[PDB]
Amino acid sequence: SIEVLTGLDPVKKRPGMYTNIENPNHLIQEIIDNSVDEVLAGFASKINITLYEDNSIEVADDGRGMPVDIHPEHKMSGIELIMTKLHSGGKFSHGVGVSVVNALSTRLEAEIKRDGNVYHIVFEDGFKTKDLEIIDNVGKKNTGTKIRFWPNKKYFDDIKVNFKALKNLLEAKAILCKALTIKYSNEIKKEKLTWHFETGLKGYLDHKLEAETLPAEPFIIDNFSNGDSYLDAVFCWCEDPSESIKNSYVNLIPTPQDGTHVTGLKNGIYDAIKAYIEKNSLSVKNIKITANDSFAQLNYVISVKITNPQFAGQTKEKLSNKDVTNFVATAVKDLLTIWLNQNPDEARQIVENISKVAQKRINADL
Ligand SMILES: CCc1[nH]c2nc(Sc3cccnc3)nc(OC)c2c1C=O
Repeated sequence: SIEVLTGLDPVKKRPGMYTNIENPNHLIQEIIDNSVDEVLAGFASKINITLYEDNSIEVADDGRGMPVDIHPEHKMSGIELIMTKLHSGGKFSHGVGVSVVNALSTRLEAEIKRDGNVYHIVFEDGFKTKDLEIIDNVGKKNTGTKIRFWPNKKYFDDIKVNFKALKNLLEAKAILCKALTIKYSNEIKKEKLTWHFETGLKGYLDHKLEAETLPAEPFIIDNFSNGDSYLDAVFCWCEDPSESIKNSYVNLIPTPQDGTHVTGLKNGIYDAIKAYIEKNSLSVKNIKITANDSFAQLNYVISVKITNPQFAGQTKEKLSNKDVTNFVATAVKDLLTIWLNQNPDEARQIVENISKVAQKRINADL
C-alpha cells in the first residue's frame, strides 16, 4: 500500500536508530534473521557462522539463495536492490533489512547459489564495487546465500563481537527449531560449536528450574499446527525461588510484552482445568477458580510460528494477531485434557494446588 525505497545515508548518519552501536552483534542478528526467514519458510536447515581474525563475520545458509533477477522497474539485480537500499512500507503513514549491514560495513561480500550458478558481488560503504558475476557452477540442488562483512570501525564503540552473547542467541534460536542445525566457528579463540535440538524445548524447564515441578515431566506441545500455523510450547507448575521462566516468541522474535499467543495459553489452560474439575466434580463451594489462578504458578515457554505477524504500536514486543488467541486456546485445551484424563495422580495434585491459589486469593479479599 505504501512502499518506500531510499539510499543508505539515513542509516550512516543515524546508526543508533538502525542498529546497536556497542558492537556488531546486532548486525549479525539482522543477517541471522534473514537466514531464519528461510528456515521458517521451510527452505533452510543450516545456519553456519564464522568469526574471522580480521573481525569480519560470515553467516551462511542452505536456503533458496537471494534473488538475482533484474528488477523490471529498478534495473538492477534483486540482490543489489536489497543490498544498496533501505526498504520500508506499511498500510498508512527489528526488520530493518540487510542493507543496514552493508551500510555500516567497510566491505561486504555475498555469495549466492541458485540455478546451479555460484554468483558473487562485492560492496563497500554500501556501494557496489564489483559487478554481480557467475564465478562457478554447482548442482541445481546445491542452493544458499553466504554473506561476509567487515563492520566499519567508525560506527561502533567496539568492533569486537561480544562472543558470549552471540552463542547464547544462537542456542536460543536452535532450541526453537528442531529442524535447524547451527554451526559456529570463532577463529579468534579457536573454538567451534554445533547446536541441534532434535528434541526441541524438551528438558529446558527441567534444566532451568531444577526444583520440583508439576507435572514432574513438564508438559510438551511438539510442533502442533493446522497451517494457521505452528505451535510449540512447554509448561509446568512450580514455586518461586524467583525462577520466573515465562518466555514467549513469534517467529522467533521475543515478545517481552506477551499478547494473543500468551493470552491463548492462559485461556486454554483455564478452559481445561474448568472442564476437568467439572468432569470429576472436583469443585469446592466458596472457591470459584479463575483464569489467573491456573496461571499463577505456571512456568512456560511458548513459541508460535505464523504467517502474518501483526504487532502492537511501534515495537515488535507484543503479538496482536487476533485469532492466534483461539488457535493457541483450542490446542492447549484438547492437548492438556487428554493428558489430564490419563494422569489421575498428577491431574488432581494440580487442581488441588490451583484451589489453594484461588483460596488464598479469596481470603485476601476483606
Ligand atoms: C545469510 C543471510 C540471508 N539469507 C538469505 N536467503 C534468502 S532466500 C530468498 C528470500 C526471499 C525470496 N527469495 C529467496 N534471501 C535473503 O534475502 C532476501 C537472504 C539473506 C539476507 O541477508
